[PDB]
Amino acid sequence: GTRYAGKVVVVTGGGRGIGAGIVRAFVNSGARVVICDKDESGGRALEQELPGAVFILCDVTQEDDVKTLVSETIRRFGRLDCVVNNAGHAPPPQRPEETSAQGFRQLLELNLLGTYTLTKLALPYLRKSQGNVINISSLVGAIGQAQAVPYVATKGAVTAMTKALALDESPYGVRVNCISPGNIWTPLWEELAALMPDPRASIREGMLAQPLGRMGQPAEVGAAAVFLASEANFCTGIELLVTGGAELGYGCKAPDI
Ligand SMILES: NC(=O)c1ccc[n+]([C@@H]2O[C@H](COP(=O)([O-])OP(=O)(O)OC[C@H]3O[C@@H](n4cnc5c(N)ncnc54)[C@H](O)[C@@H]3O)[C@@H](O)[C@H]2O)c1
Repeated sequence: GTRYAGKVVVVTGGGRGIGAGIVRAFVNSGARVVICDKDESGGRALEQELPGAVFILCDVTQEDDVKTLVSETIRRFGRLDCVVNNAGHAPPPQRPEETSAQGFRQLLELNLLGTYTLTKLALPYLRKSQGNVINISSLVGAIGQAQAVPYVATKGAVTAMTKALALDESPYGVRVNCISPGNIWTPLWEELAALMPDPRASIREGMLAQPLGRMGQPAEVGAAAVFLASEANFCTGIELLVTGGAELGYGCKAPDI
């Protein structure tokens, strides 16, 4: 591919799931991709598989890891055009009274402050390249979700932070956008479903939450990311929904008393 040829892209959480879909899409578009992930399994295999992708073991919650991620990307490839902040975690369902401030703080560290830290360290280089930031948020930041108060709050923060940073970096020509996936079939989805009483039913429910009648694929999030990096040159501060229409219309969510 040539749509994003000569460009260098960092994808956090890139070893599996949505992240690996985004890595593949960018490689297919002609870019060099640095896969950042805290687990070795998936990311190392992806580096062997894809000419054009390399793996760096990095925990975005560790500032030293992130500093090294950026410095190694520049040392090895000479530029930085796009950061995709995909690293994140969705805990299992929790009733509000079962959450804790400390668990909430830890989830903020992963889902919000890791995105903040890498973006900050990358922006001097993105300014030089007129590059861009893509944050992976979630539809539930916009419309809520039951049994996930901390998770929703973190994604509401990521989406808002995208718009604020877009304002700040617009004079420097650096675009900042987010993607808000709905239900995407991934290893996180399959694991969360396995903890449920009937996993088959939970997956069936997840497919029917979308008018399209299926869950989405990592490749579809990847295509949205490549669009935002390579062809969305008048888009900044937008929230690109990749949800199969989940937010549309009335549904089962629960005569006037
Ligand atoms: N799957 C969905 O339906 C869905 C929906 C909306 C938003 N999202 C978001 O998409 C992103 C990816 O989710 P997924 O479903 O592919 O998850 P996943 O668990 O299948 O993959 C996430 C990847 O990130 C890595 N990771 C986790 N913590 C990390 C850290 N501290 N540093 C670096 N890498 C780390 C994991 O090792 C893993 O490879 C997350 O931000 C998630 O909140 C997912």
